[PDB]
Amino acid sequence: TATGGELVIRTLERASVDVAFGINGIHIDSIYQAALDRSFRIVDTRNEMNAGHAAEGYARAGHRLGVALLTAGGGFTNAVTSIANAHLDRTPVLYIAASGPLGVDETNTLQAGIDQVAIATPITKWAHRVTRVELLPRLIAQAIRIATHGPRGPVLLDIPWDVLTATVDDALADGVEELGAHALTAALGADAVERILDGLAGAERPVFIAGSELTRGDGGAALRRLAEITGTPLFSDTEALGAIRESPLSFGLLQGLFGLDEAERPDRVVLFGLRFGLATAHGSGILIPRDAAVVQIDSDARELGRLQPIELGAVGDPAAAAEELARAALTWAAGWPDRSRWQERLRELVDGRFESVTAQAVRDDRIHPMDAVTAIAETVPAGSVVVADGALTYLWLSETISRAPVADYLCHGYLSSMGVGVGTALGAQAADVTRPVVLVTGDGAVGYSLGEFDSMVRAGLPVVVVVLNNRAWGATLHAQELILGPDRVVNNRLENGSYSGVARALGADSIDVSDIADLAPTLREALASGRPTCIEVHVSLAPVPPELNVLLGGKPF
Amino acid sequence: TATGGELVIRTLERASVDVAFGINGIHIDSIYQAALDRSFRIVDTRNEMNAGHAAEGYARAGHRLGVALLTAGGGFTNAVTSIANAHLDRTPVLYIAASGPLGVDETNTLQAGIDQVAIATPITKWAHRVTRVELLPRLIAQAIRIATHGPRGPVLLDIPWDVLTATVDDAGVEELGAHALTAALGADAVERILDGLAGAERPVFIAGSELTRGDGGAALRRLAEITGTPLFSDTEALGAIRESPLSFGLLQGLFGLDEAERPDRVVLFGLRFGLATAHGSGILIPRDAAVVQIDSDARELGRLQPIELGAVGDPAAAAEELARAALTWAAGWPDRSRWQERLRELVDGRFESVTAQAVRDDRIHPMDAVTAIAETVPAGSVVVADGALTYLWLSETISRAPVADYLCHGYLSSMGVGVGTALGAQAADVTRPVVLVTGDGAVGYSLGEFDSMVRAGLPVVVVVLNNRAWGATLHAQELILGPDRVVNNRLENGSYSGVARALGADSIDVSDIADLAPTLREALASGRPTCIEVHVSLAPVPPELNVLLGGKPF
Amino acid sequence: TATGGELVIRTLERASVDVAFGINGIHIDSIYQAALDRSFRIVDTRNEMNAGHAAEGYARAGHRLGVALLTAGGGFTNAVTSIANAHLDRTPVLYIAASGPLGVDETNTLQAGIDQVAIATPITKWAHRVTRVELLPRLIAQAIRIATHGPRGPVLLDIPWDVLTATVDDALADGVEELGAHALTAALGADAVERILDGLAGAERPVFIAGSELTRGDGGAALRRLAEITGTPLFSDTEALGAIRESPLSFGLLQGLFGLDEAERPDRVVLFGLRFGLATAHGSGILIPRDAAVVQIDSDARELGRLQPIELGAVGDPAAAAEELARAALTWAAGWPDRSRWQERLRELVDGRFESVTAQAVRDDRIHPMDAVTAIAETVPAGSVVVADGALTYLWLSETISRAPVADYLCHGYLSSMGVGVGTALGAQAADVTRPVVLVTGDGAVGYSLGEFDSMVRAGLPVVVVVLNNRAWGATLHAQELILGPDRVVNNRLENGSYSGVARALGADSIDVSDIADLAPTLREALASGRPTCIEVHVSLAPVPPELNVLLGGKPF
Ligand SMILES: Cc1ncc(C[n+]2csc(CCOP(=O)(O)OP(=O)(O)O)c2C)c(N)n1
Ligand SMILES: Cc1ncc(C[n+]2csc(CCOP(=O)(O)OP(=O)(O)O)c2C)c(N)n1
Ligand SMILES: Cc1ncc(C[n+]2csc(CCOP(=O)(O)OP(=O)(O)O)c2C)c(N)n1
Ligand SMILES: [Mg+2]
Ligand SMILES: [Mg+2]
Ligand SMILES: [Mg+2]
Repeated sequence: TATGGELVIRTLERASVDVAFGINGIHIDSIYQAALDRSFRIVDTRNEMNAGHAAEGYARAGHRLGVALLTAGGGFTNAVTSIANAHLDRTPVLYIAASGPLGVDETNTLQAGIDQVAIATPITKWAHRVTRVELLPRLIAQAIRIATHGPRGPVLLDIPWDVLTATVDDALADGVEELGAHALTAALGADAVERILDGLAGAERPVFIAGSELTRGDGGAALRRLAEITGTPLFSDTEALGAIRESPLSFGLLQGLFGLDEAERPDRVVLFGLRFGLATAHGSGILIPRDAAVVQIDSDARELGRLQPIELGAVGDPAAAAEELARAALTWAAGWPDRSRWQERLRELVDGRFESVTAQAVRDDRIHPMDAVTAIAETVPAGSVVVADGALTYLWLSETISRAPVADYLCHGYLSSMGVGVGTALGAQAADVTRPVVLVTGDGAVGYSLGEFDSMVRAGLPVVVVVLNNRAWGATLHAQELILGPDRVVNNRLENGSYSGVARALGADSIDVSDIADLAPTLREALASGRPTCIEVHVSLAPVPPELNVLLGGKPF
Repeated sequence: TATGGELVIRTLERASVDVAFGINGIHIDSIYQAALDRSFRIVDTRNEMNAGHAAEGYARAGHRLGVALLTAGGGFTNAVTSIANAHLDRTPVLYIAASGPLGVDETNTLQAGIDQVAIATPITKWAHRVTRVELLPRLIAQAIRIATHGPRGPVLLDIPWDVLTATVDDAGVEELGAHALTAALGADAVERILDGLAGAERPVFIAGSELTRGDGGAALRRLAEITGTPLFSDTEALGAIRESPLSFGLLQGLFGLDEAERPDRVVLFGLRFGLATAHGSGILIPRDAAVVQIDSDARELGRLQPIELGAVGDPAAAAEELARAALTWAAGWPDRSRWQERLRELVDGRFESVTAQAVRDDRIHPMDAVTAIAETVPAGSVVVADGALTYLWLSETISRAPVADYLCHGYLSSMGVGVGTALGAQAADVTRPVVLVTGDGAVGYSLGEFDSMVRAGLPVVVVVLNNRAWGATLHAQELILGPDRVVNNRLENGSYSGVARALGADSIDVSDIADLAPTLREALASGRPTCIEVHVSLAPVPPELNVLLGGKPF
Repeated sequence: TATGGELVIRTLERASVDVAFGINGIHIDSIYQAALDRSFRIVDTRNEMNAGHAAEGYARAGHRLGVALLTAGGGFTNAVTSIANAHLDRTPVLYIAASGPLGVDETNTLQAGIDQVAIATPITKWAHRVTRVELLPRLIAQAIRIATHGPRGPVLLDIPWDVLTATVDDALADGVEELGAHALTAALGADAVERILDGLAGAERPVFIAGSELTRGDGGAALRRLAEITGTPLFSDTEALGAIRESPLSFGLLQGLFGLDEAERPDRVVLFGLRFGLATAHGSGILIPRDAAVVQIDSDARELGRLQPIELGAVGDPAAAAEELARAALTWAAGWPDRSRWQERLRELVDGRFESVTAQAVRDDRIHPMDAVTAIAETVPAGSVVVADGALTYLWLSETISRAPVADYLCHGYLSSMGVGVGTALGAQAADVTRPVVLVTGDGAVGYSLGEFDSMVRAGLPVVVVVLNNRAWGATLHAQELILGPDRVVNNRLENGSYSGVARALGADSIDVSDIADLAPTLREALASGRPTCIEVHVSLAPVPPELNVLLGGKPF
């Protein structure tokens, strides 16, 4: 005999997921009971929203599938933001949601009567209800197959309460369904590889830019090797920063491409799983020039040439493309030109921007955000996972995070939902309890999930939560003040409360840092503690980060 | 010329809503700028989830329309729980959600690419996106008309960013819900219902949420007093019936009558067969009884039990028509005092028996805490209930409290809705007292709203009964599966009083039942947001927890 | 200045679509007005249902994108069956549907108040509403990109009337958006190709089976070559029959694999864009053995191992795989084993089945269906397009269609929606007016769209509609009689009406065939006429096609 919950855990075991995140409820308890016997670990949270965000962070940091367990009704609805965030971010998460019993369907009963699949459908690759317990292993396998393959994304499986508690015979409990984990991925053809490498060799000022989809299929090694073989500068968005960071050819976030002169602009750009959008300054061309020869490799043809003309488009796996290109570039008969002058100009461009912003900083009595984020970047150990939340907070960190020796940098996606950081950091920590996890967040955002400090305490997850407190919803205040004037700032000031105070009351290490000098030592000690820590950093609200201009009007200086 | 933000505030003003709840964002700012110029009040929160819940409580306590302002993307999605809660609870809330700019539609831009209307459609009476700025007054009025008329429910209007910032010429007035006539009982129907009532041996009235919407209870109390019929209700309807001497409190009190004493006629005023009625089991409303059901949705008539007569009309208007005719009823009304005395003996006997059977340990008994709270709340105050075991225990004492409105869990039963609900309920009337009775697990959802209350001057008294666990879920595991099977339900960490203090609120801990009532009294007199952490015992099983699990409450 | 209708016609021109199908209305009329000026051809039909099916058939026979134009309200809703059909069949059709004006939204006006995007969403790859006329070129290009790349499928674009009638600058018309026509497709990697060929050479009894996604790409030449190099028997489902037919290694429909002995069953199977489903007898193994080594190439990982365990899975374009595999197979160092004995046994099985089923025919007064479809198969010209409708009709045609020299055989997909044939052939005919198009349909199915005889006459589309008239809803009648008994036959008999009479009244050539000897001569003359023709063949109801037993559960024999 096997219950439906047993069937769920067994399939999750076969998929090699060690942790799931949820809040217990009677509808979903059969999964928890199975996890107790099979000694599968479920980390409970204080909001189901952060249970989903934890699965996201677990997936993003672990380079694995993430699983969230949601009970019926409000258990599901509280997770919708995480589903939406994973949807836009191309993140592989499986959401398991209990539902009302089918046998008493339409009885106005507890936590029932909500079409959870319909709510989830617009923001999932697949949302389906499992109506029979025997279907459970096969349908979860299909869900995982969909979620884990490009473009990655969330899947919702709704399992009614009486389907979860129903039983099947041990024979069906043991048959093996296809998880696609060893399925061969869309690679670049021989003819395509020669065309791409040919144009690259012919370029005067070529650049590679990587995106999330390159990371989700361990394309980092291949892309770095290809960049190093060809000597092409490597850029990326936040989701791929860890994939490119190790390469000497790495130049960090692609926002650094701004500022080149008219002749200096890149003539050829090869995109590895990056979409035209917020990260590229849309099709404006300030980062990726419209007159440049753009080579786009993405798993969804809807992205090819979306906002900008592209010279060549490939509908394939960006990770496999890098490997195929790296292999052929090694034995490339013509050899590769010396791009040292091009590389040096970009290094002067990127390093100049860091230097100029630091020089231009105007200091008041409170800590300058540029000084704070420089402190954090210079202190985080090699191989660290850094999570970024808050708006002005993450915009400032974007100037220094490229210098940090990070395994993964988890920042805001297209949804740009403030508050996702704490839950995300929690799940990233559950990926490796040994590895350091630092969350840099704003004072407004951290308020979304204050109770999650208790979850980290009870689960033993030593995230260091660095709160840059400007005493406001910062960027929203800036938008009002800069665009409409200082008379128009309204409903954005947060001049109350101690976040270190809240975290301490919830059992975590808590410290305040009003002095820039005390930041780096305090962070160093926080990492050594092996304890959940909140560092409240009192910073100035006034400084406008360079990237803040881009989003309102570009032209950042 | 007026911006779309101005048009929203203009219609909200004509709709007679003075407070809105949201978190500001760049997409929705046109509304905030209009509110600043118009001196319209927007209360900011720490989570858009509680911005939505504030609108529900503002609506539920205020007997008015509630309005939530949600910015694009995560702003909207964070409120989905509130929409779903209002959906099942039949609560009139207008959710206004910004969206991406239409001019840069499908550009992978900020907070965009989400079909907010499709996401909201299954849990709203109406979900629609406004594509042109000129349509705003007419479409908002349509939304309000839908939201405010029976059965009440949430409506979502999605307004793209470039629609909000667009302008129109100043040149009319659109029809909102108010002054519409509602479905009353016909003259023939009134006589048939009243005729059967006079003939009844043991008649009972039960009121539901839809009676409260529309000020039904004044009429319902009179009719119960005129006919001498015992008056019952669910939690949303408790305040409507509470004042009547014919009131017997929450309808769970009907359990326990013997087979002959069992009620013979039941008239439902806007209450649905469901969790509140123990579905069609008959333990509260007997299946053998002649049931007369008055609801606005024919899908509700006889859903789980046979009904003798069903009317699709407005329950508030039904009470008025019936009360008028009962006053001049030629035959007169029989003396039900023996039946009422039996019911009073039943209800009060239960309160006393539960108090007697209490097993006390070193920590505060949950029955003692809610008895203290009920006897301490001022008259006409709003009491909000969250947590599972917490609200289930409160169900035994809340009827005796002199409460204006009792805001408890609906069918969604989503733990965490309490704080936002209480915050918005307080914004309805800042002077009148609001007490939230919540569990330790539930209050963790919205801990940061203590900061919102401080900045907004909303003096909610948050009473946290702390059992150091997600209580009812632990009980379900322990009672059904055994004590070895309890897993993922224990919360033996943290000080919620400590958390509130760090956010600027009044904070106190209560370890002895003797100090509870005095402490609550100061908190109410303080005029400050207050958190009272009451350390209570986890073990005692509230009687209603068995009904949720399996019939038989004792 | 350009109207929105001009923009839509201009993009369709760039996508190289010469024909679109619709029914005129005031809402969508600007597209018709722009097409009149630009000499873009719109074929009107008698039902929007067949306007959609015409776009499907045009796309399937034409190996191109199909476009259907629907006016607001009922115009859109009448096409829903066609959208669902393309959805399950993986057919690339772009549906452009007008809607009510945004300026009079929610005014209870004509043909308005219907959420056409919401209705289409469950049955489309993308369903979207165009709110501003400026977005028109970019959104259509995105729509086309989604529709044309694997897995192909339908896309719905909703354009409000007042957006269509709105105007934009000429410069906006000049800019070119990406139609993905030269985007490169997911190919097999060098490592991947080596693994597959290695297993193929080692196989004792390998088979290739092709599916719809091989034909949407140009994989037939590469697949036939690969089959010829390696000597591997080639099979397919109906949508790929035309892709394999030319090869001497082709053995026709994959249903012909049934009946081999346990030792004889294939040990290795390579699937090229075919899904486990109705075409494969699900995961039953009667066609594709469950213990066989299966290599599956599909565009969606949700299909990999859906109903059967697979040895190897590739998420790529099946057409590109055939090309990569064919190139390496040619120069395969080991060479290829002599599969002569395996080929002879398969030919013995396939040809033996044809002779046996014909031999087993018991004839009554009316024409036997096996003789009728044998005549049709033996008479249709080379390079002909055959469309199949009706139930028992298409099941019988399955026994002979493999022998017909057809360029494309358009038969029922998973939807199995009776009535699609007439519209499909109409659009299939519009692809190439010179090429012959023969539709073999049942009496019930042809009743769905009798008025399209008027469309074929007026448009000059000379479809030959052969109606196999059993005077009943055949397969449903058989299901009642076979499972429940002859007394339980109810609501399935159609003993009335002359379909030849109807076609004649609508201006088509009409002939009745009561004697099998006249069938082939009549078809030859009808094909030579160059006029729309209806041939009503009075056929026997009694004979049960072998495949009907499989559709019901049991074996073919
Ligand atoms: C869920 C959600 N609500 C509202 C917004 C709008 N918004 C963008 S930035 C910002 C301010 C964030 O303040 P804080 O977390 O203190 O960070 P800071 O900008 O001050 O560094 C807000 C409210 C959003 N992005 N997401
Ligand atoms: C949103 C949501 N998540 C989870 C549940 C499942 N659930 C029912 S009761 C309960 C425990 C509530 O704990 P607390 O608020 O401390 O109240 P107590 O039962 O301890 O009195 C939980 C998690 C739910 N009903 N709603
Ligand atoms: C749209 C649709 N409606 C109904 C059916 C059910 N159905 C399956 S076969 C069949 C009979 C078809 O009769 P006819 O077209 O005369 O072909 P025959 O089986 O007689 O050869 C019917 C009604 C269907 N498959 N599709
Ligand atoms: Mg801040
Ligand atoms: Mg509790
Ligand atoms: Mg027939």
